[PDB]
Amino acid sequence: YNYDEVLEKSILFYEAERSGDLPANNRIPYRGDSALGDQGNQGQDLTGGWYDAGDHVKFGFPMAFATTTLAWGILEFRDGYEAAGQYNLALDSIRWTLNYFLKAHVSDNEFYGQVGDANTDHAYWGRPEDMTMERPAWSISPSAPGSDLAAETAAALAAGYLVFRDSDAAFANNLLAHSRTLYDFALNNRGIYSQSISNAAGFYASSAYEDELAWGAAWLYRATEEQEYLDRAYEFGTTTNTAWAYDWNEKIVGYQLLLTTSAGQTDFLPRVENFLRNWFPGGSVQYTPLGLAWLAQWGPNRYAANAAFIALVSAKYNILASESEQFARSQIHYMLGDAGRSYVVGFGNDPPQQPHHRSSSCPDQPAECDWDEFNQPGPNYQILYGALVGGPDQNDQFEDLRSDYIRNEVANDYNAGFQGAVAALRAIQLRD
Ligand SMILES: [Ca+2]
Ligand SMILES: [Mg+2]
Ligand code: NA
Repeated sequence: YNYDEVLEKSILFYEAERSGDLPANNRIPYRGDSALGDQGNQGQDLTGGWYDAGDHVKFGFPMAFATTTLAWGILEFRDGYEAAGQYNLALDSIRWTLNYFLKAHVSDNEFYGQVGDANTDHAYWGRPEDMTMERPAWSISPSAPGSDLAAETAAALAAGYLVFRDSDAAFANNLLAHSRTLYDFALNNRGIYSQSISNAAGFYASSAYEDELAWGAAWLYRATEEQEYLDRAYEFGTTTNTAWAYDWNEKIVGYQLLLTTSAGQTDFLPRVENFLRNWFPGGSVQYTPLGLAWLAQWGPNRYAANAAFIALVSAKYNILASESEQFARSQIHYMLGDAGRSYVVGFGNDPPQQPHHRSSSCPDQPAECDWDEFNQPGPNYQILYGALVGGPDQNDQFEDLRSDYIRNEVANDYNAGFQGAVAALRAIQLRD
């Protein structure tokens, strides 16, 4: 497989998800300015960010986690991005959301975590450029805590500091300053963000915030090397529990691996190895007949690509390296087409033609776009290059229907581990 092309197109997927005032060098011809009125309750500019999935909600929690995971991959697999000619583009990709998080952090202890009412937004089918419904904005604050959202955003900002400090120190230092402030806010104003922003509970409900507190502390320790953050990571982290998955809700194996590798903390390595072995063949995750590690019906490709990412970071630091690389490659290659068709839109053999995605479902301007474009039986008019779809059922079956909001879903977090894993595989081609 051409990993250079996969990385190029994955980054184009994120570019097709951009909200706001698009740059002059916009590479997605069917996308234009949209949601230029997104703003806080005192008129604070909230334009930008990524639309989460095939909708037009800006969901802060997965948006931040996708950014942390993308930044981690850029840090560890820079050589793969560079060999692919995609490193500057990858930095530009996450600069978009990092700038959004800076806007959303309107004061020390207030952070906007959602723009768009998901119920109103999902009732609409059409271009984001054509939206006319009200787009409410909700924040977390001392009266409305969200330790999970605040600490995940602090993690993304600290990871972003590390990514950018060697090319744009003014930007990087601003990210780190806000990381510190948001993490203090997360620690000192405790609660679940999707209880405080109740519109989020139907879509990205957080089950617990302690793992985010450990994760944000681990990233801030990598960024600052200040002992107080390593202490926070041990305080809220576990050495005794193994993660079920790595995803936008569960940070456990993420911070365990980060602390093992970047911080040299041996106490967490047994749980990293438990996670890896659970996902490897012979472990505790069922494999489809054709070889996809299949955790659940909701975004199996996302779960498997996330585990592949964790495995490839592990391999880089000589943690079960040979088995990790072989497992990770098997999962990414399933998604690139090993089972007979690609699960990456616009890539490879017989890629999915009907991603559950509004803007790519619309014909070129000035044609009409409404629920007719949801229902129509043919391919989406625009090719959503790079999007990893949710994936097949447990028997490798996939109908490629836009109405299949489970299997044909696309999302920011679906591509986040995937993209870093592809960059890791490209880097291994350099090593070998
Ligand atoms: Ca959590
Ligand atoms: Mg077109
Ligand atoms: Na403009």
